[PDB]
Amino acid sequence: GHVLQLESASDKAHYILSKDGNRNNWYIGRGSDNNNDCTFHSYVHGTTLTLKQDYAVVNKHFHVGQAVVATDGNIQGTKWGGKWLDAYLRDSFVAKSKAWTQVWSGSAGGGVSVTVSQDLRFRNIWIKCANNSWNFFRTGPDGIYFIASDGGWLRFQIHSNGLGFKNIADSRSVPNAIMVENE
Amino acid sequence: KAMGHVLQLESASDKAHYILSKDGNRNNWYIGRGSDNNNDCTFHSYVHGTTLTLKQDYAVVNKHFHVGQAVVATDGNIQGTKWGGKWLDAYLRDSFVAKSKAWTQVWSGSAGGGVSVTVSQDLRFRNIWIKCANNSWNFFRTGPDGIYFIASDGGWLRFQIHSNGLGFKNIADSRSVPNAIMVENE
Amino acid sequence: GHVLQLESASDKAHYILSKDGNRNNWYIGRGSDNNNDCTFHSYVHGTTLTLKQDYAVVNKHFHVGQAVVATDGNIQGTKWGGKWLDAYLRDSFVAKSKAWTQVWSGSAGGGVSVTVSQDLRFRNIWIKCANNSWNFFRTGPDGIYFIASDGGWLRFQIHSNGLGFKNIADSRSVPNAIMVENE
Repeated sequence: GHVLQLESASDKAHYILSKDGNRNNWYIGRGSDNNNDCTFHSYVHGTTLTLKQDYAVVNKHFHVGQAVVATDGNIQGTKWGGKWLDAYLRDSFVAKSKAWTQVWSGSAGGGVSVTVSQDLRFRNIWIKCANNSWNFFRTGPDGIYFIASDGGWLRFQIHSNGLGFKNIADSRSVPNAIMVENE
Repeated sequence: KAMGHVLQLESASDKAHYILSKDGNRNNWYIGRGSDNNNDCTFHSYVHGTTLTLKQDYAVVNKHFHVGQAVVATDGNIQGTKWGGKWLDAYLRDSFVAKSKAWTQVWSGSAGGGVSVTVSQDLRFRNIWIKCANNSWNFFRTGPDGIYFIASDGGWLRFQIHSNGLGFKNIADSRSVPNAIMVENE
Repeated sequence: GHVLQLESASDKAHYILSKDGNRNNWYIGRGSDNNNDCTFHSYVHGTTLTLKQDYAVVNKHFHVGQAVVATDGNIQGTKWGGKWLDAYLRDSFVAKSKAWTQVWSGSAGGGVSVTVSQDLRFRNIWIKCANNSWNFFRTGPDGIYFIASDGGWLRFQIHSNGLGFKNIADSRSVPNAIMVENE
C-alpha cells in the first residue's frame, strides 16, 4: 500500500501540472491559494471539472456514454428516441395550453363540406351552431360523429386527414364556427 | 527522439495506491485508488467533502452536479434555461395535462334559469362534469369565459363560464337544472 | 504554493499511471500523443472520465448522489418517485397518442351490462349507437353518465373498476361499439 505525498504550507495551492513543449496542457489539484476547490482542467481544450463546496461542476456539455446533458438543462439520448427531451415531451404529451384558435367560420348547411386550417383528428374542438353557444367535442380519426348541438343536433364528418369538416345532416343546428384547443 | 512520458507509480494491485495533497498537515485532496481490496478510483476533496468516483458499472459524484449553470440534483431533478429557468418537475407540471385520474367537486347547489354561482376553481379549459336531472354526470370540456351548451340529462342546459372561470351561470335550461360540478384534478 | 511539474515534448502524451507489474490499475492525464484529451481512467473497471474539446464525458451511467443519468438519456431519482423519468412521464401526463382502440362491440340494450378490454375510468371514449356515428364522452370514475347520443340518448354506467359498461336506459340509441383513446 502506497501514497505519493504532496505537501504545501497551510492554505497554499498544490497541484500537478503537465506542460507539453512550452504549453501548459492540463493540471489536477488545488489550483489557487486560500481556496479549496480541486480542479481537473484541460488548458488546451478549456474543459474543466471542479469539486466545489456544495457541488461538482463541468464547464461544458456533459456526455454519459453517448447521451448528452446540455448546459441549458436539455437531455438527449436513445430513450427519448434520439430527440432532445424538450422535443420528446412536446411530441409525447398533451399540451396544457389553455388557449384556443378558430380553424373555420362561415356557414355549413346539410351536405356542405369545408376546409379547416388544422388537422382536427384527436383534437378538442368547439362548434358554434344556434343560439351563440359553444358545443364541445373531442374528435378521433377521420370519421362520422354526432353532437346534440344547440338548436337540435349535428351529424358531422371529419375527412381528408383531418382537414375537411362536413355537415352530413343537422336539425336546426348549422355550424358557423369551429375552435380548436392549441397544441 | 521524443517519447510519450509516464510517471509510473508501482504498488500492490490489491492495496490502496493514490496521490495525497496536504496543506499545513491537513488532508486536502487525493486522486487514485483510495482503499485496499477495492478498485474504485477517486478524485476527492477532504475539505469540501466533494467527490468523483469511478466504480465498476458507473461513475458517481456525491453532491449536485452542474453542467455549465444547469444543475442535475441528487434527487434526479434538473434545472436549466431550456426549462425556462425552472426545475424540470415544475416545467412538466406547467406544460402538460396531468393524468390524475381523479376529480373534485367544486360546487353543489341548484342553479335554475338566470342563476349564477361562484365555484372554487378556475373552470376555464377544464374537464368538467355537470349533474342535472336523473343523478347522472354530463361531461363537458370548457374553453375560456363564454357561453356553452350541453344537451344534459333532462333536456338541455345553456351555461356561461364568467369571471375568469370563477363564475358559473345557468343561462337557460329545459328540465335540466345543474346541482353539482366536478372538475378533473390538475 | 507548490506544483509537481510534468514535462514532455510538444504533442507527446504525459500521464501518471498506477500499476502492479503488467497489471495497470488507473491513470490520470494526457494519455495519447497528438491528442489533448485529458483522462481519469480505471483500467480495472474500464470506467472513465474524459475532458474533450467541446464536452466532458463519462463512458458509463453517471450517478448524482443516488440519482442516475443513464447512457440512454433516462434519469432516475426520488423526485420522480424513485421511477425512471420515462415511466414517471408516462404515468403523470396524458399521452398525445392520436390513436384509438376498440374495447367492445356487440349490442347493449336497456339494462344490459358488458365487460370491456380496458379500465374505462378517466378515459376518452366514443360510443357508437344509431346512424353509424361516434358520440364522444370523457368518463370520470365508476359512476352514472348521460349522453344525448345519435338516435336519442343513453344513460350508462361505468362499473367494476372501469371494466363494466352498462346501458341503464336509452331512447332509440343502443350502444354497439366503444372506442378508447390510447394511453
